[PDB]
Amino acid sequence: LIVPYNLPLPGGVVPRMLITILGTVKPNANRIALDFQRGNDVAFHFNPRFNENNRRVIVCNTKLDNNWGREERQSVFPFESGKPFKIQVLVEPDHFKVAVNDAHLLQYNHRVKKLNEISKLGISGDIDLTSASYTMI
Ligand SMILES: OC[C@H]1O[C@@H](S[C@@H]2O[C@H](CO)[C@H](O)[C@H](n3cc(-c4cccc(F)c4)nn3)[C@H]2O)[C@H](O)[C@@H](n2cc(-c3cccc(F)c3)nn2)[C@H]1O
Ligand SMILES: [Cl-]
Repeated sequence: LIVPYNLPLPGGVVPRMLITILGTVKPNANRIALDFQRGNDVAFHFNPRFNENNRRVIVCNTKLDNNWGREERQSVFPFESGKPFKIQVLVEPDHFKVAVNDAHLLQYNHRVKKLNEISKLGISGDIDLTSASYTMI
């Protein structure tokens, strides 16, 4: 698939929706981003950074009216340059639950509460994208 990739989420997200993204991190990758969008707002930005001041960190945030909010940072970093990955995002009633390569990684509490209006997922960054799909569990 071509990156950046936009995956429509028809009728928005709902609890029990599972989104699965398969791809490979490019060699010498700098960043990856998943952006769950509510119009111009970003309800959930998931942003692995491979070199922020020589550290590897995952930054999560929300953008409202073009302003970023308080960052939530995770030091556990399961991505590896050059290697294949699987990201699974499970929508639960009160948070997005993210697993990478079948291991739980983090939860992100819903800041944008109109879940039905979060109707696009943007996938960008330094990856080769193999598949992006959803199902109900
Ligand atoms: O919040 C999420 C956003 O972050 C800013 S960078 C942000 O800039 C701020 C200044 O305005 C702060 O410096 C902030 N910061 C650092 C620290 C800190 C704390 C401790 C140590 C340490 F070093 C650093 N605390 N706060 C930065 O994270 C990115 O541009 C933005 N973004 C990313 C992308 C994007 C576009 C395309 C692909 C892609 F993967 C991402 N498109 N917009 C998005 O990811
Ligand atoms: Cl809202």
